[PDB]
This record gives sequence, C-alpha cells and structure tokens, in this order.
Amino acid sequence: QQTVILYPSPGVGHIVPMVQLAKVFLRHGCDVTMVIAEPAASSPDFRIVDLDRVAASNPAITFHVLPPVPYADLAVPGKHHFLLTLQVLRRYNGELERFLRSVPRERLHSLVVGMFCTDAVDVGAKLGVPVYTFFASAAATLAVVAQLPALLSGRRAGLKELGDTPLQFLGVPPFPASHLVRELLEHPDDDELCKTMVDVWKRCTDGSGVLVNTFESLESPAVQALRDPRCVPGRVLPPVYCVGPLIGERAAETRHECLAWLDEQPENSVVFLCFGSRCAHSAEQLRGIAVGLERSGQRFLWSVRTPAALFPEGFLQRTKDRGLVVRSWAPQVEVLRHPSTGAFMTHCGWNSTLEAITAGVPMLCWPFYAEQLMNKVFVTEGMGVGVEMEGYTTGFIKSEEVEAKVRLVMESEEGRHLRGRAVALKNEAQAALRDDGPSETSFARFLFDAKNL
Ligand SMILES: O=c1ccn([C@@H]2O[C@H](COP(=O)(O)OP(=O)(O)O)[C@@H](O)[C@H]2O)c(=O)[nH]1
Repeated sequence: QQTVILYPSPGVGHIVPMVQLAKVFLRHGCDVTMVIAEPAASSPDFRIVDLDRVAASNPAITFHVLPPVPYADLAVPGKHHFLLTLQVLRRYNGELERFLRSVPRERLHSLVVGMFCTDAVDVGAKLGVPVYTFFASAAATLAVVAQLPALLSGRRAGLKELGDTPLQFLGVPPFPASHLVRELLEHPDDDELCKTMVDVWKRCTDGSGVLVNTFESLESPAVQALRDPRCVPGRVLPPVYCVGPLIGERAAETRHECLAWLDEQPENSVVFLCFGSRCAHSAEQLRGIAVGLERSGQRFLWSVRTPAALFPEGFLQRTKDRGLVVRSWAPQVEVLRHPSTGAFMTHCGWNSTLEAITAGVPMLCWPFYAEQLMNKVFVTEGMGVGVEMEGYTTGFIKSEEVEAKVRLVMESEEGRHLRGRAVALKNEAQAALRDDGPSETSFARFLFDAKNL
C-alpha cells in the first residue's frame, strides 16, 4: 500500500486544488500525506487556509507540517512577499528530505510538488522517488513558462520595454507583453525577484512529469505544444497529464445566507462578484461598482472585503429585493454552479476561472496580479467566455463601464451567445470528469507511468 507525498505551494489557489488531487489518489487506492511548508508569518498567504479545519474535513489524508526554518535574516524591509516566499521554500528542502527519509522507502509512490516548490525535485531525484509538478495554472501558462527562458536569453532590457506589443508563444493565444506576470517584465539581471521566479518556475518541467489542473479540450493547442519538439529546442519535455478540472463560523453563516437567497432567484439571473482569496478594491472603487451594479437593474450577490462608507447612501435598501451583499468570504464554488447564477465578475485567478468554466458561467474579467491578466486574455480572446472591463489596467473602472458590461452579458444578444459558449465549455468539463473520461484516463496514465519509474 503506497503513499503519495503532496507538497503544495502556499496559498488557497495551491492548497485547495491539491486537496482535490488528494481525493483522486485516494479513489485510486493510494494513501496520501500532504506536507505543509508554512511561508513567513508576514506572507499574505500565511495560514490563509485553516489546516486544522482541512484535516478534520479530510480525515483519510495525513497532514504533516514541516518544522520551521530560519528566515528572519531574509525578512528585510521592503522585500516583495513573494521573493521572501521563494527563498523560504528553498530553505525547507532539508526538512523535506528529513521527512521523506523517515518514510519506509518502499512505500513512496511519488512526490508531487507545487509549481513554486520545484527545487524539491533535487530531493526526490536523490532518493530515487519520481517527482511531478502539480501545475495549478492553465496549460497555456505552462507553455509560456517553458518558453520564457528562450525569450529572455537574448535580451538586454526587460519585457516592459515592449509595452502592449503582443507576445507569441507556441500553443498560446497572443497576449500583450504588459499582461505577462508583472514581476517578469523586469530584466532578470536587474531584479532578483524576476531572476528567482523564472529560475524556480521554469523547473516545473525538470521532474518525471507535470499534472496540470485543466482539461485537454479546453487548451488543446497548448497541450500539443508541450509535446512538440520545437517547444523548447534541444530539450524533450516530460509527460504532461491534464487531470482537471479539480474543483474544491462567520463564514458558515455567510454561506448559509448566500445559498438560501440564491435558491429564491430566477434561473441565470444573478451577477456574482468575488475577487480571489486576497484581492481588495479601494473604497472609492467599491462605491463605483455599487453604482454600476444598481444602475444595471440586475440581480447580484456581492462578496466584499473591507478596503485594503463602502456604498452610496441607501444602496443596500434600494437593492434589497434584487441584491445581496456579504462580507469577506463567500461559498464561491457553490454559488457558481447554482442555476440562479448568470455571470461572474472575477479577478481571473485560475481556480476561479476553472470554477466558472465548469459551471458554465460567463465572466466579467477584472485581473489584478500574478497570471490573472494572461487568464483574462485567454478567457476573453481564446475561449470567448468572458468580457473585458475597460480601465482594468488604469487603477479605476468607471460606473458607466460596470453597468455597460453587466448589461452586455445579462441582456444583450452578444451576451446570450457568450453564455451559450460558456455552457458548451461546461459540457466539455463534465465530459472530462466522467467515469472513464479524459481526465480519469489521464490520471490513470500518470499512475502507470509513475509505478513503472
Ligand atoms: O470569497 C471567496 C474568495 C475565493 N474563494 C476561493 O478561493 C480560490 C481562489 O483561487 P484563485 O486561483 O482563483 O485565485 P487566488 O486567490 O490564488 O488569487 C478559489 O478556489 C475560490 O473559489 C472562495 O471560495 N470564496
């Protein structure tokens, strides 16, 4: 009876899909231990998932928190929190190796690492254990990451010099250079975060294979590119397996309020607004959204974080028969699949994008950071299941644009065709997940390959 070791990167978007991956391993007769490397206590992702609650919810998974590593020396004023996180994660590889040596060797099936824990491949390599990266982003994003070394090698300036000039990667929709992850727009030699982030992320292909949280029919060109010898000249990439979509007190009350209210709304009527595990609009922006939402006349369910006075006077009273505003953390997956939900105003994180795709809900795209601006292009231009919200790169989206785009998705003929394409993709997501469907077949091919290694 073998044990898979799951070793996620920090953050809701890395841990939540890994828990779902764990359930797949369990369904296939593996034991699971999920090894948790906590970031620095100053990380916005520090204990953002309540692991005590997660363990209680999944008693068949063994959860193991690694002993802490020193980092105060690195925690200098002004350091980008993600640079500190990348450095801290490299420092955990000693504790990870001590833990892995504590497990009877013959019982180890594989090591599956998050996409910012890739240096742990050296630990599995040394122990003779197959290592896989769990890539929690799109397959197109993986295809970009694989091709970024070649793009950056000849350069004497950062990609910021290109402005909105399109970047072209094999298998990937063109997207403006400015929409690349922002930190990668600096010259690698000029910015430690750029160099470190590229050096870490690029190693997702240095193991035995990659488990991607996507379904092949959503991203067929990107999956083809990853198997194409030109993708990374002079290199054969390991196997890529599309195994998704893998979708997973005060919050308990909020969830109850949300779903009971949605149950009383007409089908496809509600605009849901929810912006990631940690994005927050300014107070001024929240007011602007509220005015556009009210003006649109549509029903809405709006998850609001306190900025990091919110609404016009009387906004809540006037909208009480068509809208519900809740605080801070909403049951997003259950809202998205609710038949009353008709649109999703999103920050375009990949889990959120997959959740909406799998539910058949068209998107109003408001990307903030990470690869969210890339996801926005993939959703609006590649997939065609969302719309842009003008001003998203400028620091303020006007109430006129909020109303215009809510009405476009919810009332216009263009919106109806958009919804129809979203429903088609939902159907494909469901096909991917059916018994003996593509994502089970892919997971089975991964299990065969890992056993044979
Ligand atoms: O109020 C909220 C905000 C976020 N989420 C979940 O938080 C995840 C966010 O992950 P994503 O990759 O979209 O973006 P990130 O937070 O990493 O930027 C998703 O699974 C959402 O369903 C949620 O359930 N309720």
